[PDB]
Amino acid sequence: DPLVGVFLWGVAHSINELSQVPPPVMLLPDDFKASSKIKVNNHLFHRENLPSHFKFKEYCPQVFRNLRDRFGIDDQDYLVSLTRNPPSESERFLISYDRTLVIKEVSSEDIADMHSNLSNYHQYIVKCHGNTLLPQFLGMYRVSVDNEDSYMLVMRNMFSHRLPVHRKYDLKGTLRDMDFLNKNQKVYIGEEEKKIFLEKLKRDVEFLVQLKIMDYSLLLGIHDIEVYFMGLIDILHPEQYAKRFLDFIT
Amino acid sequence: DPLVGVFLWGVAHSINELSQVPPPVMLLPDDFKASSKIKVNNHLFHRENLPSHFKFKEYCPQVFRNLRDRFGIDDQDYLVSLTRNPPSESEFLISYDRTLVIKEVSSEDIADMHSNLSNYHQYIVKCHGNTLLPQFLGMYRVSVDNEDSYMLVMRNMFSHRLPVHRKYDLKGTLRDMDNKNQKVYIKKIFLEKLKRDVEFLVQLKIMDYSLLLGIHDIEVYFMGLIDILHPEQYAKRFLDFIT
Repeated sequence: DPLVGVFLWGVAHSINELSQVPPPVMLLPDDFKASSKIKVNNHLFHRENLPSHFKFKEYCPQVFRNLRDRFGIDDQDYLVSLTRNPPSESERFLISYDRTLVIKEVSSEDIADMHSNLSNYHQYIVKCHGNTLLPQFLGMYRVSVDNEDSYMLVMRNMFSHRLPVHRKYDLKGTLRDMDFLNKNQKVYIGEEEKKIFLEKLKRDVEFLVQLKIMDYSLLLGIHDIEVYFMGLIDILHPEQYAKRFLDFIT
Repeated sequence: DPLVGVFLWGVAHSINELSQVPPPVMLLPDDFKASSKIKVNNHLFHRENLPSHFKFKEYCPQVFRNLRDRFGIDDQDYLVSLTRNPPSESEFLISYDRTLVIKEVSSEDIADMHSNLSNYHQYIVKCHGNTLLPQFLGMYRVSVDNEDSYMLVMRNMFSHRLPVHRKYDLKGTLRDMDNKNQKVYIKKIFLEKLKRDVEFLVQLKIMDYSLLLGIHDIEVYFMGLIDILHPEQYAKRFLDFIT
């Protein structure tokens, strides 16, 4: 597949030309308008993998990089754990070979709103220090292949790269939260450790609030031996259905 | 330095891009009509070193890929010496190693070169890439600021160590007219090359072409056919004159 092969190509090129770039301490406006696009034209050259003609572009190269740092994520690893190897197809979900990250295909508009919520996003990243149940966003690119566009999003996988999920629902208010009734879900893992979680949950959704962020769901998984994996997923009146959520997951 | 500095970006990019494409078993004719261009444009990204609106064109990657390995120059070697350190200019831009030369040439200068590659390369295979001709190690065109500029990299006919004290420009900066009683003593070998090289250089009907002379005071003499860009006529003036 070109596109996925173009993707990586781009991930590497940029991340290595980015490295050659000193990180600013303070994100200026222009950095949120900043971009990086390459066009690759080959007549009778390469073609062993990536199309003779393609395009690539990373959005806010410094903005999402700065988030990577905020996400305690080194770029060398981010690359090696991205390019060293091919990913697997899922569902346009794509688990890294490391199974540490999640590549999802997105829409032309989704990116924009991303670019819109963007300036707000990092504000929260810094303040709460990138630990929320929210999806950690590190990668946002666009892969054109023979006049074909496709934007992808790269984030940390909520599930474990190692411990396999045997149970997994999408809590709202792969069976959805409508079949979680009769089974009698377990609202107990520990008062203390649960508090911290419940803490995040409330603030994270107070944040979604301020953006007018439409209907969102929560992904909870389990790895029985039982381990759990949980965080909001579908983050792309609200106040009315909102008090349904935190309460529903309660 | 905008274009020059844009030059190395592509050079590296290429050398670092070529490194992944498996070298073929036989170079095909269409290869001689191949090219690989890169159009880079970022909005509000960097400025500190490289322009925001540059482009890069590497001409016939494989062939020069081959004409390099054939001239005994590892792409890394070729790479590091051409880019690792800012190049110095001369009367071109002699690399920082004093190993490589990067001359500029007009778009027309190039047009000939695309002819020159076909025969020039097959020749080079035959003679095992060791003539008294220039070693075309690469050909590129870095267009910076809507201004195309054609660069062509070759091996410094001189040595990065032994410095010249005297250079002659023998046809048929002292030229061939300049009595100081040259030194012709040390030969059949170097004559092996000049005899066939021109033989080939004439095959393409090629007009006037000089011979470079080098000298070093510590006998060190660096010479070879340079200006490779009627055939029999002034040909027999040269070999004979340089005899």
